[PDB]
Amino acid sequence: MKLNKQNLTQLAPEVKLPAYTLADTRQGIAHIGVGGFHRAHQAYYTDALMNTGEGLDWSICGVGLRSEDRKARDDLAGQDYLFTLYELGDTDDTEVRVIGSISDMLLAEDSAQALIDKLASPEIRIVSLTITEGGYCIDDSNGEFMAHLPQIQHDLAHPSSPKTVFGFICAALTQRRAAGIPAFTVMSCDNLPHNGAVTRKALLAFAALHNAELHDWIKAHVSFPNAMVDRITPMTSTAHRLQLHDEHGIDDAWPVVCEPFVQWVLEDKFVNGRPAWEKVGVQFTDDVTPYEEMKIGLLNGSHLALTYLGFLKGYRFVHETMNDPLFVAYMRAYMDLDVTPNLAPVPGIDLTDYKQTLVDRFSNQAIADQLERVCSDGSSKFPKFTVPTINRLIADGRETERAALVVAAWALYLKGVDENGVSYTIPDPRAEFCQGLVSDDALISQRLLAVEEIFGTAIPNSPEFVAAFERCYGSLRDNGVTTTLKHLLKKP
Ligand SMILES: NC(=O)c1ccc[n+]([C@@H]2O[C@H](COP(=O)([O-])OP(=O)(O)OC[C@H]3O[C@@H](n4cnc5c(N)ncnc54)[C@H](O)[C@@H]3O)[C@@H](O)[C@H]2O)c1
Ligand SMILES: OC[C@@H](O)[C@@H](O)[C@H](O)[C@H](O)CO
Repeated sequence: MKLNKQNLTQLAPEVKLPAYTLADTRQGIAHIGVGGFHRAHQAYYTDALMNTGEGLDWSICGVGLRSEDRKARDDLAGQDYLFTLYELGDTDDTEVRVIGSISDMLLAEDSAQALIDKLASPEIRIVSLTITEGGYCIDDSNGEFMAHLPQIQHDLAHPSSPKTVFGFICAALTQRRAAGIPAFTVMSCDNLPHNGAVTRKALLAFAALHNAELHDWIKAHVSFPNAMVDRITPMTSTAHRLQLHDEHGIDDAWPVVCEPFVQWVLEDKFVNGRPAWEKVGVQFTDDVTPYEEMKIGLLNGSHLALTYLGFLKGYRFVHETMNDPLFVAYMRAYMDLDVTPNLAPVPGIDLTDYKQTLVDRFSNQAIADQLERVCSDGSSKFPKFTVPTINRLIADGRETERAALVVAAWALYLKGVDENGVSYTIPDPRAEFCQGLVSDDALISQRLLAVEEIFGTAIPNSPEFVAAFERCYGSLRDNGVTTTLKHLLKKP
């Protein structure tokens, strides 16, 4: 049965449906970057709220800034913007549900002015973001905005025909301001420590490139709440689409698969209101930092620790790494010895229990999360997920070898051949550049570790870290992943 408004009431009985009248909803959120995570997290909670009969004026208008986004728009439009959220997990606590909280989706390429007009509409009160970990154009080492990027210079030169996220937000804010319409909140839903502060730094820096007056008005009228967001969401696959049809009878052109667990912790800093998400499990706090350091350092950090070694070993799913005891032991040693000592207490959460739940969640066999997905964009992920932990170990004079192995694994992985002799390409926005850094084994540590916007300055200047990196890399190249882990694990 094709999913659409006509067949909504004709689906299998186990399929959960929106409880609200789809036609009564109105838009309040414009979301930039309509991918799997947005649909399985923000759209999911917004749909849940609407099912309680509240927040019907907070429907989401998706926004696609890239040509690849046309396919999402077409697929959703062909189903009256409905899509299936398909939970997969090793227990029965999984549900299949049709989500109705996204009511439209605009593509910048169809008309920049139509998109600016949507973003400047008074009913749109929050502009949310999933533009990836490296989408903010802020150098972690020195905190500066990359003003010299081509697309950034283009937007400064043609402010009414922007291409970038900051260009569209600025154009919309100036148009609202000219019409006497209040600003919206900009709500980052990407995985970065202090993601709201980063969003603010970037937008303000870009605004200052226009003038101080605009930079100052945005600083005083727009809020940028920080948040921790969590829900494992694999890439779309034909197998999952066929499984949804086989098991629940729905023909969905683009369902979103995700794990049952979901979490959202947010600072309540909204200038123009927000849905009452707290009624459906979203947690507001006065300080999200402990939550963000906990989740990014342990979950996202462990994902990088497993993914490159896993890919080299020939594994292709996260659960496969979890079926290898050496990988589980390595992950636990990384979490227990390297990350945990750096964490401040997190209200309402026991870290020992939490670490165990990460092992359980990564061990989900039914979800089939692709190592290609977790591996992707390491150039942007390392400074967010792993380097902060390494810097602390270096400053403390603590053992860096487990953390260095993650970087050594990435370096060998960049050569593009796994242990089964299979050649693969690198899904990274800076693939060519990174691959060139590892072309000469004799110069790898000197060249790879010297990229400041990825590794910072403590790493290349630490003889202890450099030594750990070099021996890990040599060991992986010569003895392979398994033996390297065996040796590392028999280490106090
Ligand atoms: N996938 C997960 O399990 C998960 C979990 C937590 C947080 N996230 C966060 O959300 C992001 C998206 O993951 P996903 O699963 O939706 O991925 P996806 O590949 O399904 O979609 C990524 C979306 O971001 C857009 N995008 C990419 N670069 C952009 C840029 N520079 N400017 C504007 N839009 C851009 C894409 O066009 C697309 O809309 C992550 O990068 C991360 O920060 C993902
Ligand atoms: O909530 C878990 C997500 O942050 C995680 O699946 C990331 O998308 C992953 O670590 C990216 O490599």
